[PDB]
Amino acid sequence: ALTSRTELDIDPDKLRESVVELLERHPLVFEGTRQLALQHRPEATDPWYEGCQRQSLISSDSDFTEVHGELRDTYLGEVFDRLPFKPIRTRIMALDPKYCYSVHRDLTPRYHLAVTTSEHARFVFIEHDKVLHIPADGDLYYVDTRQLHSAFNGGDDMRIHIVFGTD
Amino acid sequence: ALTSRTELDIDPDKLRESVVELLERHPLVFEGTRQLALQHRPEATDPWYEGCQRQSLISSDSDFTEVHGELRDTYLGEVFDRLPFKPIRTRIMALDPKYCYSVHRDLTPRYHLAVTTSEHARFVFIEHDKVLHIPADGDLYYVDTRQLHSAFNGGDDMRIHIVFGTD
Amino acid sequence: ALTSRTELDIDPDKLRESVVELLERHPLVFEGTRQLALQHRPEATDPWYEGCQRQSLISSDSDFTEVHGELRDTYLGEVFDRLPFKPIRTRIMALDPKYCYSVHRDLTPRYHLAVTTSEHARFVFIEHDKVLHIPADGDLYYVDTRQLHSAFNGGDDMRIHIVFGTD
Amino acid sequence: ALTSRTELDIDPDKLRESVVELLERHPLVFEGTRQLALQHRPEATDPWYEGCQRQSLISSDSDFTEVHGELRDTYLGEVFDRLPFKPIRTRIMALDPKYCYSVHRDLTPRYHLAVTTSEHARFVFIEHDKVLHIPADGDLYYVDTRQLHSAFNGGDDMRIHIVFGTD
Ligand SMILES: N[C@H](C(=O)O)[C@@H](O)CNCC(=O)O
Ligand SMILES: N[C@H](C(=O)O)[C@@H](O)CNCC(=O)O
Ligand SMILES: [Fe+3]
Ligand SMILES: [Fe+3]
Ligand SMILES: [Fe+3]
Ligand SMILES: [Fe+3]
Ligand SMILES: [Fe+3]
Ligand SMILES: [Fe+3]
Ligand SMILES: [Fe+3]
Repeated sequence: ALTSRTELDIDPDKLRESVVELLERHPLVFEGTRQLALQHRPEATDPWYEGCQRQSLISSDSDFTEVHGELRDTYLGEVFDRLPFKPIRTRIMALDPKYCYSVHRDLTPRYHLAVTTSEHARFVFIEHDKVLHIPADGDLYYVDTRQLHSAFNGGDDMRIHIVFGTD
Repeated sequence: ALTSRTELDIDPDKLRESVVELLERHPLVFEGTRQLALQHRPEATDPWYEGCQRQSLISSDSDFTEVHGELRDTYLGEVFDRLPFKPIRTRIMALDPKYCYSVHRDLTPRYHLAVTTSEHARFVFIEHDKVLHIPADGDLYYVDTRQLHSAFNGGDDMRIHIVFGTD
Repeated sequence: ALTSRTELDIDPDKLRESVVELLERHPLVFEGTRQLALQHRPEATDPWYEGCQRQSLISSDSDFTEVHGELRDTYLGEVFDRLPFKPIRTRIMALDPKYCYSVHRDLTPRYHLAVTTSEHARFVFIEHDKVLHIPADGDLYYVDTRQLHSAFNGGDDMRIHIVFGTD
Repeated sequence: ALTSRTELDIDPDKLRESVVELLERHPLVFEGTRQLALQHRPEATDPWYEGCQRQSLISSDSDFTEVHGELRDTYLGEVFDRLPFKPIRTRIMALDPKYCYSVHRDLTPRYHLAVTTSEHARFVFIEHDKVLHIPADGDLYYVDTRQLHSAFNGGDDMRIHIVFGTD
């Protein structure tokens, strides 16, 4: 299936406030898809950004295993507590307003927790001819981005997701 | 009808060439969706751009009936001649690379002729759950943009369309 | 070693309040060592007490795997989140005032988190000739109760521990 | 000295027998630590129990100098005779099964003669980190209960000692 839902019963309003407060202390980097690493490699010197990556030469997600300690008593830490799997290279992934991806396939699927979104933010699966929206409802959505797809955000606000790798 | 094609026997490469020449002496305006009016109101004093103004300034597309004189002797001239309907408020509409717009409805459907495009440029119809690609094949694609839709260009070049209105 | 410490940085005061409030809704059973099960077997009909056990005929801990759902947004749930292992048959184990055990050996060691205690509550290792006190400091203490031992509580208040099995 | 033994050639079984007979006509009082005074103050009107009163009522153990008359012709009589010191405030002190008392200090050290006991009955010295067992072997065990200590009986029977004070 392109998408599947895992109920976490996270409170989206408390989740949002927690993410917003974290970003004031650790701001997103890049443009287009702005990022913040939530997991770092052991003894990381740059724990908040090393995991962030855009370039075409993809790296391996295996070493990005440690959830930042300062998440431990935030509501955002509670999201990690309820996951049904061991996440890797978890990142905040925020699509800029009026921004979209090339039509392409990723090497690995990922789980998405939408923190902030709108009706203007969608995944477009080209061969499946399916348009998909991830609601900020506190639940976890597996999205098979190995399928030929793009994503776009036609809104004026950033579309903020938390994106988890697995294994 | 949601979309339809009218074979119309236009040479994509001549078109692209005439479009590119026209724009060197009449540049697109705006960011995101860049525009140029190909028709004006009778007696307009800004005929190349009045028709590009935002909707809140334009009562009716029907007022822009006059194809610029200096198109008479160009390949665009015969484009206008081949049309099976009468055109109004025709514009060049270019989507910037990595750009998309909100999910919305237009007042009237539109006829699209793609000048330059790529596999990363699509229309999305939200309630119909259809993804559409308009190829630069010299034919005329009707798009019922009254339906809830967005368009996006995930490529690195602008996606240049000529967009015709009608009754 | 008889004992070893794992820092959880749990706040003992918040831990205590949380345990006290839970016990008003789900009271301890038995006398001497009063108990409450914090993990139940899948689809348990008696989730709060089935795991509690005293009789000489010990049972296996393997099926008691599910932390009660209503712990999920208590501070007590945070204790389970920070554990460095998968606990089984976790119980609140409260020694009554003026109460002590026979001198004996258990089949398996356990981890102890002291919630409420005093200087009057000790483990006595008979062959090691060691007297040991588990402080209510928010950390986790492995105690090798396979060693010949007793425990006693000479205070006037209950000595409340959370006791985790492992694997 | 923390503990010492004085061989004293007393028959454990006769002792147990004389103790058990004495108690059928002079029962222990209290719960937890059950007691009977073997010595009284000269002219006491409650000679079997005045010496069992709590500390806040007893100025000095030295006042209870008189071994009850009716012990003269019993095996307990010769017990008193074998003593290498002069006894005062001698009592039978029995720990209830599964009972212990607080960790504390007594005013004066004491001489213990175990009548009935088990491997589940011990003294614990907290700062010295020693566990002591007093066997019912007919010998006299000095215990410096001025040291921070508790005692406990993890068995199913009472632990009966005879406890002698001295100067
Ligand atoms: N990791 C990127 C993303 O999910 O945002 C990648 O898969 C796609 N980048 C597409 C582009 O360069 O338009
Ligand atoms: N599970 C019991 C406990 O840890 O409390 C057991 O190991 C000992 N029971 C001793 C007794 O019956 O005194
Ligand atoms: Fe991608
Ligand atoms: Fe479809
Ligand atoms: Fe539109
Ligand atoms: Fe948590
Ligand atoms: Fe035990
Ligand atoms: Fe020792
Ligand atoms: Fe004492």
